[PDB]
Amino acid sequence: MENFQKVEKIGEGTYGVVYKARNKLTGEVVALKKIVPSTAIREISLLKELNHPNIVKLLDVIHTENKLYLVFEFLHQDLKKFMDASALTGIPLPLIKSYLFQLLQGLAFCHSHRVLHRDLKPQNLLINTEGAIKLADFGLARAFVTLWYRAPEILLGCKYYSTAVDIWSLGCIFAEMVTRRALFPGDSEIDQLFRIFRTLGTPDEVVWPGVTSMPDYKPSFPKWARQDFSKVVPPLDEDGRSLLSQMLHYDPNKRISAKAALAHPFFQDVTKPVPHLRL
Ligand SMILES: O=C(Cc1ccc(N2CCCCC2)cc1)Nc1n[nH]c2ccc(N3CCCS3(=O)=O)cc12
Repeated sequence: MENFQKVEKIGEGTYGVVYKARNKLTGEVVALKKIVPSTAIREISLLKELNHPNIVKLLDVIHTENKLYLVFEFLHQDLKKFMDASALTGIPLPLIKSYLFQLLQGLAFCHSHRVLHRDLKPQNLLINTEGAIKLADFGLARAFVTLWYRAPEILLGCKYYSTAVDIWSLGCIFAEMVTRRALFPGDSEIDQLFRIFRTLGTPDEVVWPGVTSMPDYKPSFPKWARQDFSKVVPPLDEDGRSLLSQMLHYDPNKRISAKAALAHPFFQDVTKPVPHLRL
């Protein structure tokens, strides 16, 4: 741990502070997350094995007196900062498609290994000058503030939710890159749920079998009609809107999986363009 030279504070992470640091020994530049229950220890040691080009590599795990340090590979920018930077112009479709395709490959890999992210958002999707995008903070939820990307089943109190929650979050992120505005900017759990309801329609037994039996479901929920989908992400083409609606299906079991999503016609002409970053 004294092998590290804090270069600067990247930002307030979800589990602690994250610093950009230099390994005094190897000289390598990394991201330091200053986060303990032995259960967490075995859980994150398992994440060390979860290696994929679209998953931010966890280089090491350092435990020392209640202090838990996670060393990750460092990327210079996150998707949230990139979106704001191209908010006036907009991220070209080719790049949006490339990014969505890569994240899906990443999710497909994690999910095949029964690992869920559970809290996907623009701030934990990291990019580099090479046109690569990666998932950061994967598996950390299982081990141990925004509700905008939270799947409805979680909001309705489902305690044993599946890999579909990541597909839903990614669907919200996909829509956000296209429109340049968060899809469902909830500022409370009920406001988050109702914003979803107002756009996709209040779910019922017809479209989501068993929904009315969910823990926090209330028969008193207002009944909103589903809105035309062409008003949600204009001017995305039909392939895109088709893929998005399948990523946002209410019923977690009907929601398209990452693997299947990779076969959707929308990615028929997928390429790997590079973004222009001002580091
Ligand atoms: O963030 C970044 C980009 C970045 C780089 C510099 C600043 N700076 C530096 C100081 C000057 C202002 C801009 C702010 C953000 N890179 C990461 N590489 N590896 C990571 C591992 C975890 C995290 N996380 C941080 C919190 C959530 S997380 O996914 O665990 C980030 C990176």
